[PDB]
Amino acid sequence: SGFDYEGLIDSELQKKRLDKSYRYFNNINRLAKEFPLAHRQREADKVTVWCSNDYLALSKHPEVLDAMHKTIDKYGCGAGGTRNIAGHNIPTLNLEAELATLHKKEGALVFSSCYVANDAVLSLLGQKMKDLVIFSDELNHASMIVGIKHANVKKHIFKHNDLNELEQLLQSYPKSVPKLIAFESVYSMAGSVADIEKICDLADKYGALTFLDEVHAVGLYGPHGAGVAEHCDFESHRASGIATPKTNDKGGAKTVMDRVDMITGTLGKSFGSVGGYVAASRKLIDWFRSFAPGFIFTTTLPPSVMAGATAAIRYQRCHIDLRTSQQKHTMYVKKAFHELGIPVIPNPSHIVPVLIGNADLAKQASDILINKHQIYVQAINFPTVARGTERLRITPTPGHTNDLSDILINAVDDVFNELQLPRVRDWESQGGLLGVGESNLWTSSQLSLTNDDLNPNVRDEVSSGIKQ
Amino acid sequence: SGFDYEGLIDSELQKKRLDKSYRYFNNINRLAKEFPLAHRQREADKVTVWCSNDYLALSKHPEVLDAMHKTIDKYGCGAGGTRNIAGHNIPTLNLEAELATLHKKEGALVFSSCYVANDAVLSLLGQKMKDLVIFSDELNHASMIVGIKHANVKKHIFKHNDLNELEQLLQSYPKSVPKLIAFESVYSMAGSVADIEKICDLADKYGALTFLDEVHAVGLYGPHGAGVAEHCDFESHRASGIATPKTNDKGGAKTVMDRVDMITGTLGKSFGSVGGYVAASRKLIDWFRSFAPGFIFTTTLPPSVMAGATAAIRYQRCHIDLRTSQQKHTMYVKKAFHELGIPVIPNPSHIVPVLIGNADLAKQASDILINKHQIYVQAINFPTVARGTERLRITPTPGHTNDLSDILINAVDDVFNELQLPRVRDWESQGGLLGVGESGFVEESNLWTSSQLSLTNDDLNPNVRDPIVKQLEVSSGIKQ
Ligand SMILES: CC(C)(COP(=O)(O)OP(=O)(O)OC[C@H]1O[C@@H](n2cnc3c(N)ncnc32)[C@H](O)[C@@H]1OP(=O)(O)O)[C@@H](O)C(=O)NCCC(=O)NCCSC(=O)CCC(=O)O
Ligand SMILES: Cc1ncc(COP(=O)(O)O)c(C=O)c1O
Ligand SMILES: Cc1ncc(COP(=O)(O)O)c(C=O)c1O
Ligand SMILES: [Mg+2]
Repeated sequence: SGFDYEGLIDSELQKKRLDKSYRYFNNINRLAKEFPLAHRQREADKVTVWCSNDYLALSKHPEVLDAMHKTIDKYGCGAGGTRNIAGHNIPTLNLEAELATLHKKEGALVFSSCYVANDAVLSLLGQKMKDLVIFSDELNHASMIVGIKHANVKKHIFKHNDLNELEQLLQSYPKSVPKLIAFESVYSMAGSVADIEKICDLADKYGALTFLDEVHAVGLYGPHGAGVAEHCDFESHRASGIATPKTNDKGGAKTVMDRVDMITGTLGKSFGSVGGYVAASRKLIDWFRSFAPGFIFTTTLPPSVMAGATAAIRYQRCHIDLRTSQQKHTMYVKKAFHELGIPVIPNPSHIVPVLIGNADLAKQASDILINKHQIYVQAINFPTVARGTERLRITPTPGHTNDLSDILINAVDDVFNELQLPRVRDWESQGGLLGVGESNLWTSSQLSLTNDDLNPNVRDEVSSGIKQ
Repeated sequence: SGFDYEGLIDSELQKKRLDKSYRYFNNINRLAKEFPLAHRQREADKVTVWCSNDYLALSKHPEVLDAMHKTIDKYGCGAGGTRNIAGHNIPTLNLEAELATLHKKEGALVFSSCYVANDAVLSLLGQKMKDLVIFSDELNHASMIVGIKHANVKKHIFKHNDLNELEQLLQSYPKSVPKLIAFESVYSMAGSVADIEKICDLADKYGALTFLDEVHAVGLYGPHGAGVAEHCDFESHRASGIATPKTNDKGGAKTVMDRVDMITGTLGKSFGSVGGYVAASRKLIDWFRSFAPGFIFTTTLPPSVMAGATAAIRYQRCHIDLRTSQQKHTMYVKKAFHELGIPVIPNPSHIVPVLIGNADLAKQASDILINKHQIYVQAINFPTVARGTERLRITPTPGHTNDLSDILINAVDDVFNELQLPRVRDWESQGGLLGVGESGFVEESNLWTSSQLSLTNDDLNPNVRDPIVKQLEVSSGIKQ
């Protein structure tokens, strides 16, 4: 009689096993007193973590931990409500104010996660403008893909960073048609970067809104870690600090960061906590707040988790040493790999993707690294990346000092030898792949700045609704 | 002249202001050292919180706070990754095991929130069964509505708890058609309860899966706070404790909790933290884990927040005093309101919805209560509730002792007088509404009976206290 629900689930699972995309999770317990070590199942088995997105190691920062401990003593664990009922509070007000200050926007709105933030904003735009056309970069994150599907409007996918194709799509609509350009600043799987300035120019010309996911950039780019949008006018922002610059880096009236309509970020990476946000105009923020179901009808994040994020954001804002440090640690690993002929996918960012080119060998490498060498690096396979371009993702932080880097370099070299993995010159002979075998965002001048080169002012209503 | 984006936003906002559904938030800072007080903008301005969903006051429980503090010292703040990469850990394994133990299911899966959990599970069911027909209760939560929309399949909305209409809809399809019945155990806006047993019977007959949101029940119903599904076989579960009962409360083979395919809950109410989950079979859990994008592609919750929830769950499991206490505090307020003719929407649960019937007057009441009387109660308006049925939501907890209750009762009475709000007799004269002033309405008896309310922690099975809860292979993936 009845539909065979068990059989459908059995064979859907078995499909994932045969194509070998069935994932086994790793028991990884990060130690706050011993960054970036972690223990496995037993506390005795420790490993060095080289694939975390705790990019600035702020998850274990004293000011973050102190903020949590002190906030727990006063507020407890849960918020005990939503923003509409019993879950609106000062830690929330401070976190939203910080995020708005960071991107120098009129307002910011916090959600459970950036996944939720992206889904909420993209959903709402498409639901309230049925005529909207969304232009989405090929390599956008799952959350943006889902948000665009949920938007339920027309969409065009442009080839990765191909702004010719973007302009061709934009041009084919009248100017009066509402449009959204949705893209990331830094793409995490090989560390490519968007030309935000040129996209804003396109948006001005064809009358589009811009939606920029800076998830892999906040903390990391710009003098204050406000992202690649800030970095685009690095000197203007560094000179003005907290304040809006009088001009951009070309003497024009508005910065790239000012011109982007909507910037989303996470609290769960550089900022060492959990949560997501969008920063935008007062009007946009009030709009999302008043209509987004994924904002309204869910428990507010714990006060302590917000306090933690807020401290992480305040601290990194005026500690450019975090960024120069991380950039230097990255360059150090990249350069060492280059000398050993360990194939790194070239990129101008903080990520170190090591090309393997085979799913099995990458998984096998991952395993030997953790079991033989106590190095935790994750293998990236289909469908995150194209089949044949599988890789190890390595993400250095300020805490990966050169001693730790040396151990990694030696370990990776050993594994390449053990499994007879291709070196750079083996890729060269096959015509190259993704840059391997055939210009950093951080310049030398920028990398030699210290905290003394920041503006003193970076040291020390829409969130609630507006009356009418 | 491109599209006027600012003007569209301006007029969409202005629409919310004129219909008076534009919400202003209140700055409410809950004090863990003085439950259930909170301060406003200034620490000096304190108020009593009467509308929190921290139903058992476990947000400030010593075992919860200790678990957080100790977990932070070891793990830090963020998990620093997703479940696939660097964000799988022991606090996660323990939390999922506890949730599976609570609902006596083979597995459980933790998400950012129950909103996400609902959206993920409903989305996936409809995406992998395009032929699915979903039968959804009228009053389902926004998260379930969104999840059903995203499921992108056929749906029928049956009138609230009308299982005649449900059966009529179910009947009109062949048995072989895949079907889902999606409903809540306790509905939060007037505290109604579903006949879960009869819905499971319907599901057996017409070949449907059941999806049960127990968000407003976990912590509160059943001997161990496993929800209304547990309460349905209260004695069977109480006798067996942690273990699966040999029989249900009618001597039959399977409990109501066993028969429900998928149960979702929150960690953000009774369990005093944040997060969501689904409990179900090993196969269903592994399925969601392997395919749900809202599970896969997001940072894992902080270890400390999971540890907190886990402690909250372990503690309440063997502390039925939390439930009897709360039930008694609720009954006390309800009975006092009944004597003063303050119109409470009758219900067999822990919620105390005070009927006002006008959006402005409910907001006005809310304001006088907090400013004049230092009582924080929230007004519920359209679209959360039907226009003309606006109300104040009051949710007592074990911490709302009778002294606090007395002050509330007096305050609400004073405000009813100040604004000349309708009393029960005034509703009687308008024919009644939702049970208030409706002669020959026969109330559903409270879920908690006298016999159940007089149980103590000594009446629970010893095996629910400090149980060794083994971790689950399905939380990590299954070898074979
Ligand atoms: C297995 C596939 C091919 C996906 O599976 P399928 O082929 O079954 O899916 P599909 O045909 O794409 O159907 C799913 C829907 O995704 C949509 N879709 C795909 N790419 C899109 C984009 N950039 N913007 C908007 N929508 C997009 C398709 O149009 C389709 O919508 P319709 O149904 O309306 O046609 C995988 O390789 C994949 O991930 N493809 C998406 C493109 C990609 O490279 N994504 C980056 C993943 S990496 C990640 O998450 C990290 C990214 C980062 O941090 O930068
Ligand atoms: C019945 C019901 N389910 C789910 C939710 C959402 O759960 P969470 O707060 O865990 O996102 C709520 C919140 O209002 C609810 O009332
Ligand atoms: C580019 C990008 N956007 C969005 C997200 C989602 O952020 P969250 O972890 O806060 O849900 C991620 C997560 O990895 C991401 O990499
Ligand atoms: Mg206020």
